[PDB]
Amino acid sequence: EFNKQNDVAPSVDALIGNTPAVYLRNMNKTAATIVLKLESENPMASVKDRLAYAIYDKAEKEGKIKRGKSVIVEATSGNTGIALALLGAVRGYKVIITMPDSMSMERRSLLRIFGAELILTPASLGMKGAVAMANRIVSNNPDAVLADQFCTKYNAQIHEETTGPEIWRQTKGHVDCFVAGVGTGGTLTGVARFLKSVGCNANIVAVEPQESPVLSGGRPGPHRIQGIGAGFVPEVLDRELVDEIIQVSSDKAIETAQKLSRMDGIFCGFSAGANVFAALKIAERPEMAGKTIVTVIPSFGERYLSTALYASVREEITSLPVVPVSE
Amino acid sequence: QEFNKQNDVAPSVDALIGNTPAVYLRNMNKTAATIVLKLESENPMASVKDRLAYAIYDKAEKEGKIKRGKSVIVEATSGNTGIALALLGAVRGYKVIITMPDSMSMERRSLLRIFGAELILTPASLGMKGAVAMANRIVSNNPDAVLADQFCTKYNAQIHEETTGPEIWRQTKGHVDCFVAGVGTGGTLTGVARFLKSVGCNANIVAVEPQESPVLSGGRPGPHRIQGIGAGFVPEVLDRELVDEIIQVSSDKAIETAQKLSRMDGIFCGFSAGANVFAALKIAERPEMAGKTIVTVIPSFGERYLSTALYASVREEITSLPVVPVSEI
Ligand SMILES: *Cc1c(COP(=O)(O)O)cnc(C)c1O
Ligand SMILES: *Cc1c(COP(=O)(O)O)cnc(C)c1O
Ligand SMILES: [Cl-]
Repeated sequence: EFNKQNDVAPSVDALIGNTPAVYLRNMNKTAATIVLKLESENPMASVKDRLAYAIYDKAEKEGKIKRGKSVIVEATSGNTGIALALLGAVRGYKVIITMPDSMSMERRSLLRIFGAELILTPASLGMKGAVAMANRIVSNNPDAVLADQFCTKYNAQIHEETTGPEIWRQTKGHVDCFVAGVGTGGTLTGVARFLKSVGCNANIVAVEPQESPVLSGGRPGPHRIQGIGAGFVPEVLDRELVDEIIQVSSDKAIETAQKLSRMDGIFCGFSAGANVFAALKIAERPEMAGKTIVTVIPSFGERYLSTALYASVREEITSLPVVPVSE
Repeated sequence: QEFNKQNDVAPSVDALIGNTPAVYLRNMNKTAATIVLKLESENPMASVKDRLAYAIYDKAEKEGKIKRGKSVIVEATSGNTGIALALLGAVRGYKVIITMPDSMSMERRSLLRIFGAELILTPASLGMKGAVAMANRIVSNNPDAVLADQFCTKYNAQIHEETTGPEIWRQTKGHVDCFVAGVGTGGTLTGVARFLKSVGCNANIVAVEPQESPVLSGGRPGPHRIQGIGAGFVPEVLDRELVDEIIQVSSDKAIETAQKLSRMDGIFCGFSAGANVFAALKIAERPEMAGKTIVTVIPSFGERYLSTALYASVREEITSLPVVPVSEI
């Protein structure tokens, strides 16, 4: 009996989740239906808003942190720190985020606009170095807690309680396959568990980068698909629930993102491109005719505008004429 | 089963426009008034203008004034109206041409091209008067071109009287003592106002303009930093007879307010939201507004304004920053 279109929210943390879903319209010329769950429509434009919500809300409820006193600490060069910052501002906690020096001014402003404290580590050390400084500050201060996004039990829990039930209602009980990229793995896992709760046997599909195919027989590498494919198996990912793995090149991911905008009005990030690519691969399978596939759009595209994802679109806008003496 | 975003699957992105959330302003409000913020920032391309694009396309199609694949939508705009018109072009299968001056950033031109809009750069020297003239030129050359016409169109206020107004009425359960909003085209103000008079609500209707360009108060058009409002003239769309009062807000008071909205309430938004909230808070201090409900609009999400004046001060802090030394393991 909280409805965002019908009611006034008490505060912005109440606007987390209950995200829309949209049929994939033009790009789908298969006989499968594809539902896109738009996590991009969360308040700070990331699925990670659900995770920050869970950490703060569940830690508070298990007496494990308190307003004014607690200090939330994380090493994150992505959206999790934005979301932690956001909920810090709303709920009255000091937040410290640790990240490599290579991060853009846009991604550091996003933290500091919410009052978070930054502490930067040298680029060559990367994320192992940030992880390092995070643990250092956490055990030095009696008031610090590490969020612990990759190992926390709050991660899959929140998706089993929110994202799952929502998709189930939104599709009215028709989900024949659920496809999602694995970052922390909480989205895939949390949703899968919900579907097993209600006796739905939808095929569960993980999506990984080709340039880092860790959930298969493959070694960690670099890839440009921000938010998924972290170079290991997360503790949070329940592997037994996963029926199938689909690898996507960065290139097939960027193509797909760019078409999503041009063809369907769905402005999103790299991970979204991968997920939809995977969805559409699955939809072309002959046994999937008349079935429903659900995937996730995890982030809105605006954060990724000055990145490889829209490099080709930035080619075409320079290479354009001014005009001079016409009126 | 009218459309509910939380419980339904939209047929396409245009069906997700409108039905935006509302949130009470909590920490920044040191008054005895309640302040409701209508979050137009939560539209699909993150501004209020998505409602206007929807209206133009949807009403023009229904009056036979345009046809898919045939008709070409044209507008001169260096702001969010262009993004919305682009978006709906992509979704509904129309060609869009946007004219703007050459001074526009690669970020703001990407946002258009990503939807396959056509761009036409006019010279920065001539600014917007120059873009406006090109747009009219293209429209008179091409029998299938249509000017979106954001400042003059009947569609603009209509959509706010049919959607924005009714939504606010349901969300506030009929408690609206004042509606305050910045005037770009004037359609949000006017459309909501008309709706409130339709249901017999006599809320005080408040326009907000930039202090440095106080045209609705008889000052002269001037420069200001408050993207979205203060066009430098009175739009035909604006019904001034419905407006009870005008409040001016400095660019600087608009920036401070937007920065606090983030820091203090988690509401990440642009300059015009800053202005609106500031104005709402000025009204809320009035003694006669004690225990009354003031509604305003957050028109756009903040991420588009990250490399602008709005967050310049915050970008100071993050560039002059320590790394830490040889001191990890
Ligand atoms: C976190 C993240 C995901 C993956 O979701 P998990 O909860 O980690 O499975 C996908 N892409 C982006 C953009 C992310 O921010
Ligand atoms: C256009 C717009 C407004 C003004 O709304 P109107 O309905 O056009 O008066 C305010 N701020 C921003 C950012 C907008 O894009
Ligand atoms: Cl006053």
